Formats: sequence, C-alpha cells, structure tokens
Amino acid sequence: RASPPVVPVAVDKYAVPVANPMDPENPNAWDVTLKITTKAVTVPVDVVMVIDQSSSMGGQNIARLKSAIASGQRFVKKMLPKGMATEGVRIALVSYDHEPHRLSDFTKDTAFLCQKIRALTPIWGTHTQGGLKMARNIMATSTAVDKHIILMSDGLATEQYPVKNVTTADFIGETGNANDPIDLVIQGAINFPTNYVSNNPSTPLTPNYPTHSSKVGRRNLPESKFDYSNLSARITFDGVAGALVYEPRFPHPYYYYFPCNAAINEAQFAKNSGYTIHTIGYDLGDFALANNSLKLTATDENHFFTATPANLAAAFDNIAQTINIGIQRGEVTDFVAPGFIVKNLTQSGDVTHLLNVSNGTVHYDVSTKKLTWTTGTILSSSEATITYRIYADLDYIQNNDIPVNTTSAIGPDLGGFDTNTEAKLTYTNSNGESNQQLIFPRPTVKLGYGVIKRHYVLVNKDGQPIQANGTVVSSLSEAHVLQSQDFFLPSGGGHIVPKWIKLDKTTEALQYYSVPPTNTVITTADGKRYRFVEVPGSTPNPGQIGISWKKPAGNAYFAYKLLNYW
Ligand SMILES: [Ca+2]
Ligand SMILES: [Mg+2]
Repeated sequence: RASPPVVPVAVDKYAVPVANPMDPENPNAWDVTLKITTKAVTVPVDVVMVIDQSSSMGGQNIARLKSAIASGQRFVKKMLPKGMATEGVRIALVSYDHEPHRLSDFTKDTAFLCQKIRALTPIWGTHTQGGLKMARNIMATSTAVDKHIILMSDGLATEQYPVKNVTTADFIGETGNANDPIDLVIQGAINFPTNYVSNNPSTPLTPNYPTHSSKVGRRNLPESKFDYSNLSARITFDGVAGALVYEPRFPHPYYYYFPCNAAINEAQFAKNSGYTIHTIGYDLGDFALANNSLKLTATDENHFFTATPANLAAAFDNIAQTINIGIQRGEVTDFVAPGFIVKNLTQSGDVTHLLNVSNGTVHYDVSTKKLTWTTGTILSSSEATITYRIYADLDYIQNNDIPVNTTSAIGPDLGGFDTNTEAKLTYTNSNGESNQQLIFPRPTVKLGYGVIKRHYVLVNKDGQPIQANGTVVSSLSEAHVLQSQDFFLPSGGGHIVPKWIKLDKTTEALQYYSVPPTNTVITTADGKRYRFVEVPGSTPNPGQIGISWKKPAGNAYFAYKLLNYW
C-alpha cells in the first residue's frame, strides 16, 4: 500500500588519459566513462508476534508451549539477524491466556524479546480475540510499508469479548460444509458436550446443550459490535467459558458464543487495515476445528502451517523485502565538446558495438556529436557504464578560441578544455516516477602533444605569394605548394616519432622551436628549380614556431621563387 523508499541513484563521469601504452594513432587520447550507480532499499516492516500461553499449551501438552518458546526465539533471531542494527525490521510481542499481555512494544532488542518469550507460562483461558486485538492496537502506531501479525496457538479459542446489544442475528447455524469451524464445533459439541460447552461441574446450574439446529457466534460481525472497553473482559456462563459459551437469554434451538469465530472476526479487522496474518498451529494431532480456525484467521490457507520441526525451521526466512530495480528506464544524453572527436564514430546510428557498453544501447548523431544511451532497467546495488575514446582535433583547436572550463574540479587537468558540453541522465526511478534528472560531472583536459607542420610554397620575384600561374594571393597559406608538407620534430626526450612534440601543460605560453626547412632548393617534376627566400610573412631559416596545449598545431611557411636559367 504505502510506497517503499526510492532506490538511490548517482552518476559519475571521468576522462582517463590513455597511457602505458599511449594511443599510437594520436597520443592526445582519453577514455571517457559515464557511470550510473544504484544503491539499495530495505522495505520497512513491522511484526507483532502473538503467543498463546493458555493452559491447553501446558500440563500434559507442555511440549506445545515448549515448542512455541523455542520457535518464537528462533523467529526473532531470524528476523533480527543483526540485532539492534537490523535495518528495516521491528518486532513487538504479545502473549495471552484469559487476557492479553503486552510483553514488548516495537523493538530490535533480540535479547529482551527472547527473555520475554522464555518467561511464558501456562494460564487458564484462550482469549485469541484479545491477543489479536492487542496486536491491532500495537500495529496502529506503525508507519511501516509491510505489517505482519504472527499468531502462535494450538487453535482452540475459549474466551472472547462481549457482543454489544446482542441479538439472535449475531449467530449462525451449520453451513453444510462439514469442514467449516461452525459445523465442526457443532458436531464436536454434539459428540463431546462436556468438552465443548461452558459448564462449571461444581455448581448445579447446567447449560442447554447444542444440536444440529443450534446457532453459534458469527465470524463477520462489524467491529462496532464488540465491547473493547476492558481488554480483559470475558463472556461467561455459570462463571466459566469454553469452546462454546451458552447464551441463556436466547431460546431453543440454543445459541452459543464461539470464540474461534470471534478470533477469525478480529483478524478480519486486521486484514481490513492491510495487515498480513500468519498462523502457526501447535496442536500436531490434526484437530480440524483448531487447524481450520487458524487457517481462516490467517491471510489465506497458505499463511497457516502446523508447527512441525520442518515447517518451523523454514519459516520467516526473508521477512524484509529489498527493492530489486533501481532504474526502470534511463536515457543519458552526452554532447561531446568542440575540439574532440570520438574514435571510430563516422556515421549516425547505432554505435553500441563500437563502444564498451555494459547495459542497453547507444545512438550517435554525427552532426550534433550527441551520444544517446538508452540504459534499460538497471537493478539495485549495481553499476552501468559506457566508455568511449576521444581524440583531440589539433587543427580545430588551433583554429578556434575554445573556452576553458574554470569551474569543474574533477580533472584530469584543472582549467582544461571540456570533453563534454553537457551530459545528463533522465530516468524513471524505482517507484515509477519519470523525468528524474541528474547532471554528470564535467571532465577537463589539456593536450599533451602538439605538431609543427612545414609548408613549401611559391612566391614571385617581388616576394608575393602566388598561384602556379602567377596570380597574387593574400597569404602564403594560399600560395602554390611546391613540395609535400612535412612535420618537424625537435631534439630532446619526450617527443614521439614521427610528429608529436611533448607540450608543457603547466603553461599557456607558447613553447618556441627553431624550425628549418628540410631543403633550401626544390626541383619539381617538370625540371623547374626553386630557391629558398625570406619574404614578408614567411618563415626564415630557421624560424621560431610556437605551440601550446591551447594552440597545438604550428605552421611554418617556407617561401621559394623560381630560379631562371634564361
Ligand atoms: Ca454447573
Ligand atoms: Mg488454550
């Protein structure tokens, strides 16, 4: 009925630099993981144990109470396995004879509960309704999701509360089902009248005894029909009670209170409040009235069992539920940031098998650089992850003044470029509430390696950049290319052949290198020869070229003009 607590969810994201070994295609590489973690929920559950300590559980039958005492302690310890540190579970304790006794309010104190169970002692009278009423009183203060009453009895109730403004309509005759407690108690009292029907053998007063036409107390009276003002109140005839209590104010064919039915009636009020009722029958001789009364008192017949060693050992193994699902539905949107590309993602569509994906499926849109991860259901106490490799696009970073992230603190490089513009989980939580949202952390990175490209271009006589046909252009980057571009690698350690110049990540100041052309004379395929010149805008021999983690792609433009041999 009440909703359990929601399973906690948390998200994390981080970029791990690719190292030992570095990525061979591009050392500016990071493995980015997005991670969803679910925790756990124990559903709160309150239990009231109700134990029959009536005289029928003692004397000749003392193995009954002894078994209730042994099994009740076992149940307490099974449901409170960590004692006062047990999450979610509390147990209260009621005993009863001719009146109920509140032995413990709700507690996790297993030693206290077991001590009270060990002190049970047989006392005349079996006021099962009263035990159940006290359990209902105790359970009324519970705010648990699950609420259980466990009744441990030999099943023959012999006392009950008075019925207000009692009339003949508060009683009922044989149902025609020989196994109904009504029919059983009537037949039983016909066969064994002095075992069933309230009578003090010491006094001359005697009840009228029942026949097949007699009427016994109903089990479906409204709660307003019982007088609960005194929780030790009884119905008696001739100063005593019994499995049937004669009501002398009503005539032939004779009317009898039926405590087993009153207890079923009282349990119905508990069921109407949403409580689960378990009954355990300690009369192992198969007395149908007792067992069948306890079956009807329980939530259903499967919540009754006889107190055999095997049934007792197996009972109440997991009274506390744990929530199985942490996320019912989830969608992670992850926009990769400018300057970074995802390894091997060339077209839109399903990229699940191009990434490492623990759960669900991943879609990629090339134009927006957006990963959409459909998680599916994620269980509690679990983690779901996707991991993909990104590379830095050096020429894009060179050509664009990308902002740095000065707010995130997770690294790996504080103050670096974002790997993600935004990543968000939208999900349906463990109770089915949709549109829950969590924002992932923002990794930041600085490039570790740059490049220096050397270009070999044509100028005219007057030092102007030109196309091959002589038309002047605005910049050397537009001029005719005479020789394939190549890369420059300085001396010193830390650089990676063929082109990767190790960068100083601790500064934004350009690191300058002395870059020479590979050659100062170029002879083309057509036999024309070109000689190196230093002109406005062009790189001298050698020339200072600077790179940094923010501007990692330097470009030298070496100018050449035609050598004319006539
Ligand atoms: Ca008598
Ligand atoms: Mg008894």
